[PDB]
Amino acid sequence: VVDPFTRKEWFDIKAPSTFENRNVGKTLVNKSTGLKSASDALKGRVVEVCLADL
RNA sequence: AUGAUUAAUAGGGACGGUCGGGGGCAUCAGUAUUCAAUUGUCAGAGGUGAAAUUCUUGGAUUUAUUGAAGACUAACUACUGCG
Repeated sequence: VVDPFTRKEWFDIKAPSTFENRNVGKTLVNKSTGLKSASDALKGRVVEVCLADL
């Protein structure tokens, strides 16, 4: 009764300059609300990507 | 002729370069195991020849991040080694 998919943004993942393809992909985060931010729910994530893609 | 038999493909001991998973463990680890904290998601997850006992909005199972305890040291591993 909530449909939680149409309340999220999309953020573009960026790789360091040591690699050449610096666009990895996109991810979803919830909205920022009262004493609940989107950044602190985002600052811990680890992305696994093949080095052949970078 | 002044006086000691060889130097055992017997044994012991010295020496030389090695060899080995041989003999307490100090930690250095380990894509894993029930557990703990946080995160996303929505209905089942186990388990079996079929099932049931069990756990499931207190969100199970799955997913991510970070931890803490826990034979051996998987694969390498063999008609191979050491005692």
